[PDB]
Amino acid sequence: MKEFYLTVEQIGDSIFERYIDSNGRERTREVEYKPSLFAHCPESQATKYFDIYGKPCTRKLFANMRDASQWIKRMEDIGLEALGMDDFKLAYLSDTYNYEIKYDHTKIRVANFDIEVTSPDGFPEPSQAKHPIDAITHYDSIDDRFYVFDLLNSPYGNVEEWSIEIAAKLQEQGGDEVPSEIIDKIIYMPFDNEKELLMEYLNFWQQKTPVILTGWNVESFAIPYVYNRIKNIFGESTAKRLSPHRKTRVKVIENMYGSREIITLFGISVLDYIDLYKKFSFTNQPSYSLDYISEFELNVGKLKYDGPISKLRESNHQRYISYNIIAVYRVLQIDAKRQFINLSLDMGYYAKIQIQSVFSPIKTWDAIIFNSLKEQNKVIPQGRSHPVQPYPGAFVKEPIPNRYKYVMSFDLTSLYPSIIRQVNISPETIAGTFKVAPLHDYINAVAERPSDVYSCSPNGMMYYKDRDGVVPTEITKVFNQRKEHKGYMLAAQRNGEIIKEALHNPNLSVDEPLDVDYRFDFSDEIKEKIKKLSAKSLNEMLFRAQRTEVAGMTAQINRKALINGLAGALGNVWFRYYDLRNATAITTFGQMALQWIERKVNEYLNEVCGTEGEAFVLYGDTDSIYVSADKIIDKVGESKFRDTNHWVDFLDKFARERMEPAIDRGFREMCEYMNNKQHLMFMDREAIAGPPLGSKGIGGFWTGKKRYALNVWDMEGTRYAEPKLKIMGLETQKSSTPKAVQKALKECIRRMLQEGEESLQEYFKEFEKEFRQLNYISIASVSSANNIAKYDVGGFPGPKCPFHIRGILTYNRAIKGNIDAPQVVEGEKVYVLPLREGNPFGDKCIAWPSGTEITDLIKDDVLHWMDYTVLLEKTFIKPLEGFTSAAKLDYEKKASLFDMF
DNA sequence: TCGTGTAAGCAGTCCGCG
DNA sequence: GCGGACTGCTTAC
Ligand SMILES: Nc1ccn([C@H]2C[C@H](O)[C@@H](COP(=O)(O)OP(=O)(O)OP(=O)(O)O)O2)c(=O)n1
Ligand SMILES: [Ca+2]
Ligand SMILES: [Ca+2]
Ligand SMILES: [Ca+2]
Ligand SMILES: [Ca+2]
Ligand SMILES: [Ca+2]
Ligand SMILES: [Ca+2]
Repeated sequence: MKEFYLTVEQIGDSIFERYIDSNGRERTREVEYKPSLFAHCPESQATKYFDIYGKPCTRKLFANMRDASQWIKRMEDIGLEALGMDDFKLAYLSDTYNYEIKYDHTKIRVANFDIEVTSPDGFPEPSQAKHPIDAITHYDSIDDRFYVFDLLNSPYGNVEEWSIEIAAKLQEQGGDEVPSEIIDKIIYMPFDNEKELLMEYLNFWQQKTPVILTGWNVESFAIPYVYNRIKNIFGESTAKRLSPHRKTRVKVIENMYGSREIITLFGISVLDYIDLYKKFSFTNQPSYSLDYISEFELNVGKLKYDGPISKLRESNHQRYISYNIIAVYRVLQIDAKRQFINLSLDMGYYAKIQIQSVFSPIKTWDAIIFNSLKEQNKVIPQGRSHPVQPYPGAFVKEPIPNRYKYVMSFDLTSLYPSIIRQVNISPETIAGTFKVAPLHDYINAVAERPSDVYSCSPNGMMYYKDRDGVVPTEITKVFNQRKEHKGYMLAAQRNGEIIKEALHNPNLSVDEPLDVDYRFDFSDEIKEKIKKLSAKSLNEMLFRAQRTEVAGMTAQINRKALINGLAGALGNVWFRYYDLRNATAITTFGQMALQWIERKVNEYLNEVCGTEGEAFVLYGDTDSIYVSADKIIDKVGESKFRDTNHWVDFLDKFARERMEPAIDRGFREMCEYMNNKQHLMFMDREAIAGPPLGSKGIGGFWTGKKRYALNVWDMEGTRYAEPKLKIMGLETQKSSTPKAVQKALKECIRRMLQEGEESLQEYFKEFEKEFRQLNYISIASVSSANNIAKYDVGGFPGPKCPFHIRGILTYNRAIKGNIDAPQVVEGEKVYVLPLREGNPFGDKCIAWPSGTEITDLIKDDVLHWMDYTVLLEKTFIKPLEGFTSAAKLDYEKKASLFDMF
């Protein structure tokens, strides 16, 4: 097999590399890598190296990496560009793996771990590590085993061995319900003392050294705690055994309001799963506790125990250990679903970066572009300092707030990357500038043609057309990968709807789910077999189809994120190819494209309808248009349709056969006008929306920019078994909105769109009447909490104190003195509840850590003093009044003349 | 919230608005 | 009360 790296580090003048050799064995080597860098040279000097602008360069080979680094400094001192890859380990990887890396995940040691630390005096700070580590569960992907290290003797209590037999039993048998499928995979090791536990853990770590290290909050808690605890007990040298090269450093992570420390373990790639989740999941969660996320992702119940976690070991060590094991497994289960580790390996090896660098689109693209240019013996420019400057982005049309009955939407495929490719936008393809007219003049095609030679953006920039720039070439490669995976995702989605339809008529039989590839549209044969399957088999197939869809979603949306990240990186001062001319060339072209096609679509539909100046495009944002289809439906007449699916079919055909060709004609003209390299503005139908045929539903409504709701029957070729609400921006979509209020607002919207005014009024009256019964957590608001200290004046709110911060200050006074009480953590999320006038907390609201029950110290009083009236008005009535006033309907029945009977 | 970008919505504070 | 200037937070793209 072809070799591939696992990890790479620079340590002084050495590259330390862990890799899989040609025989599939893990090896480590130290290489005295001599880096090369470049300087511009005279044109008369014969060379094969050229910078991206075609200027000749001389290669400078250094005796060692420190010499190269010193030379860069002196070049700055002199005032001359020092060209080439200054991150020498990226250059090392490029030299050592000069081919497309094919990796074998089965050879990569992925470790998932979690620790427990009993602490009587509050949160055990990892930088202090003053409390014993009393449990470690460490899962190893190569062994496929859970290694459990259990401390039986501690200053906080001596306990008996954990019982695998009790662990396996149902919670209803007094067990812990450790999943049967991992029972045989547990290797349990009890310890008489913590020193023995940690010494054995390090020996184990040396034998089975993680390449990828993950878990939940491992970078911020588990790793620093273990490192510092071992340091405290044994000294620095022993703690450094966590690194295969015995090198670690404290890294200070800075943000806007403070800093925290992590431990860099040289020769390990730490991919904390909470951070993978935040980057790759495209969710914004009210809480990021593992309990909360596992419930959300896997629909598993809360890991239930009595009393505080600080007393759990002494009271129920059995459960303590089982829950530690289950915590490790839950991360594996989330990864089995989301496949973020797989994604990270894919992206990291593709770019030829340290795997942990996948968190950085700038580092990722720097490597991709460097490797690409190096293939042509081209030399990358030096990174420069730039002041942060604001620049313009997308256009968003102001919609007229209203109900909109029939709506068809259209959207440009991968807009910003498509613009980059169409226009040929790259650092080295800049050809010059032209004199810009106001954007309106290009939109309406009255401005002079920018260039008869070069490819243009309406920001004034011109680009070469003779050859593709490196940015277009590389972005195209990732776009093509993205497209493949999006294909699999949509197939799995369509396949899911086939199964949902079949579930209306399940067969009374005993059978098995079909062995199929859900990434491909079901054949006629498969569809026929599905129609004969039992509910049990169908439901298993639906689960599998949905899991396939999720895997496709992970693969495609994050490749989309990477390519859109390149467009954004052009506007980040730390990117090697930072250039606001290029960043604005993209965004300004986007503004033109949207408004150009709005005009073309309006012109086309006015022609087909025989009207003048009527606005068919009701809304657009960045690269999408929403088209009112009322007049198209009305031209055949609602009475002529057999059912909802009939008019959906009709609009689908109208969009594909009439509107899309008109749109493509419109964009081809725009391409010619801007003299672009290649026509890549591909705008296809997205949504078909409307009320159910014969209903009083309103179909859709807009309240403002980025705030709308649609009842969708077909989305990108997926014909739903049941209509799906597409709600954007409204409170149903916001993590700050209480959970039960999201639910209620969604049902209000469903009724508005599908059933009409009377249905909405019936539901509102009931919710208003019953909502006080809802669990307090379900009706609490949520907010991130920054700058708590700034607004804290002797425990009380200072000037301009935000509402949620005031709630935290109230909480802090109420728990003052109690060392065990859960503390609000700066930068994390809180639940927030309003308090009634005259409450014992002395203020109008209280806040506590999100994803948790409020401490029993104050729970009863919070419940007693909760202001239900304010809660309802603020979170429910106010947003609903917004929806209904926009939609021109009433959530309460108005008086009429009939009331007199 | 260490980690690519801008546009733009709503909650809430402070305080004007005769 | 509502609305502007401002901060804070959270979406859509
Ligand atoms: N997180 C995001 C989302 C969007 N955009 C920009 C780049 C996109 O190209 C454009 C339009 O956003 P879309 O959500 O419609 O995404 P794309 O057009 O890129 O992809 P798709 O093919 O799925 O429509 O907005 C961005 O910079 N960052
Ligand atoms: Ca725990
Ligand atoms: Ca798009
Ligand atoms: Ca599309
Ligand atoms: Ca059937
Ligand atoms: Ca879009
Ligand atoms: Ca206001």
